[PDB]
Amino acid sequence: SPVQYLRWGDPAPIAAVVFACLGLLATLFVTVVFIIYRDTPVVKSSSRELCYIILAGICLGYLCTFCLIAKPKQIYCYLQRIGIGLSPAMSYSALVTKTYRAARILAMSKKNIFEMLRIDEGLRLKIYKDTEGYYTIGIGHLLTKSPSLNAAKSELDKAIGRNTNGVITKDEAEKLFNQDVDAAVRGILRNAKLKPVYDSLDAVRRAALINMVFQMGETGVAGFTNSLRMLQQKRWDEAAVNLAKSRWYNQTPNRAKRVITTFRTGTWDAYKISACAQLVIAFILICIQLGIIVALFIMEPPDIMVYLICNTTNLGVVAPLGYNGLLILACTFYAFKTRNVPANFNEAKYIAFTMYTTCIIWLAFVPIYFGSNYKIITMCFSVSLSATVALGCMFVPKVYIILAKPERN
Ligand SMILES: COC(=O)N1CC[C@@H]2[C@H]1CCC[C@@]2(O)C#Cc1cccc(C)c1
Ligand SMILES: CCCCCCCC/C=C\CCCCCCCC(=O)O
Repeated sequence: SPVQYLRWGDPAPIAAVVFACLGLLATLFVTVVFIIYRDTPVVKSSSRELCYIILAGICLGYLCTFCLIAKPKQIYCYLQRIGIGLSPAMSYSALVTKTYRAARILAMSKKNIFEMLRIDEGLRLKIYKDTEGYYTIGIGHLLTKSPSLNAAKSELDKAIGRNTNGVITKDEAEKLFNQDVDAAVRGILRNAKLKPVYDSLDAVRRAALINMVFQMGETGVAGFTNSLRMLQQKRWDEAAVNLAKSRWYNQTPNRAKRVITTFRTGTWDAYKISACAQLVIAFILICIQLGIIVALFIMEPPDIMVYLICNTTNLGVVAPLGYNGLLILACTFYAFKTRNVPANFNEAKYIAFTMYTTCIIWLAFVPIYFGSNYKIITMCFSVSLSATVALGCMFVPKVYIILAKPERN
């Protein structure tokens, strides 16, 4: 009885239970909310099936302490290992597919703007110089500022990752372009006249704005004061008419006509320019962790050594800890890639933050747990902590909006 130890002077098992109980209630609350309001845009805009898997993984995470703190039976030693291993696996391996999808979608987004400026501005598959004599390649991508032709080739190989000999491909030129796009966005966000307009526009209309920036510069686009205001107020037809009078339109009519049209419709008409799969992939990554656990049940049969001490060795912990580490490492990679993506009510910002802490939690777990003389309690807190973080950062801000701010919804 957890009360006995609490009264004998040890509040560790009673605390882990309360922690686990409060966690289960919290997870139960969140899921029910997502069920009732499943049709609300804040729940509809994300993969609902994946969230259910993440919420299920966290629930088992809290249930883990009930196997770590239990009456000494044989199967509880089984439930411990199958729980501490699979519960993070259910959460992170479903979260990686979510982030990976968000990474491909973003990459495909940068693909369109690349094809846009390839048509509007052009491209060179070998090294050249700009109007100021500096070595350049691709779509106006500066390589270096030294007169050395050798210097440019060195910088190119480091950027591409191979011996290019001053020659690249379309795909490699897009890579260099992605950098210049991000740099352009950085400048726009730091420009007081361009920032409000950029924030109001959709994905397509933002590319048309960056198009203008790459032609005239920031200090040039800011000259379209009246037109920029029209775009911000979503008055497309008035913006197009106003832009068609500019010196910019009369100087480069062929290109300007396409950019203006993109502001109009918010489509790529001027330019020639899966859910079920995610569940299967998530299922596969979970079964891999299960195969590891089942194998270790065979290699090293679990046996009983309030506290339930089992005979689980290092290898019985290290292997599923390492696999979970990869799931975490992969998630962070894609989450950091999509950290600024505003889809789903700035969802990804919260996702990235969770993966930052989880890496610290995982990294801290290794020296702490393996140097500890109180392993069971340190395993209870560790699992309940990283489960709480994933619940507090990813789900709570969505529950808040859904219950406290239904108008925002
Ligand atoms: C075999 O041991 C492990 O693989 N680990 C030991 C501790 C545990 C895990 C790896 C990452 C950190 C951890 O503390 C956790 C977790 C967790 C559980 C359920 C839901 C969520 C979102 C996270
Ligand atoms: C942020 C997480 C990224 C790191 C993932 C790296 C994966 C490495 C795999 C396994 C490392 C497990 C460490 C176990 C060392 C054994 C210590 C001991 O025996 O006491």
